[PDB]
Amino acid sequence: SRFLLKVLAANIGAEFHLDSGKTYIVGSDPQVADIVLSDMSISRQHAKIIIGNDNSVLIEDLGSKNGVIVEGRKIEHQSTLSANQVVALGTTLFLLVDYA
Repeated sequence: SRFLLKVLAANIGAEFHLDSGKTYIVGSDPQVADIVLSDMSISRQHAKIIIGNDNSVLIEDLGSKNGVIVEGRKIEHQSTLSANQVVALGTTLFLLVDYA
């Protein structure tokens, strides 16, 4: 199955295929991040998204200033991220879609 990260709102519209078995860093600094979002409230490197080889996703906070919020809850280090779940980084919103 095929995951994509879509930015909802900031850098609205952006969509990126996140490969199975790969890790992607989301942040504001293009020298350290793979998905670069220009919003001041996003850490240089903020969150890491790990796509396991078996249709599972993990998200991780990289010592971000403002934290990583999934569906209203601030994750305490690293958690499961499911298709269709809103993630908030600073004032930026995104989610994963899955084409199964």
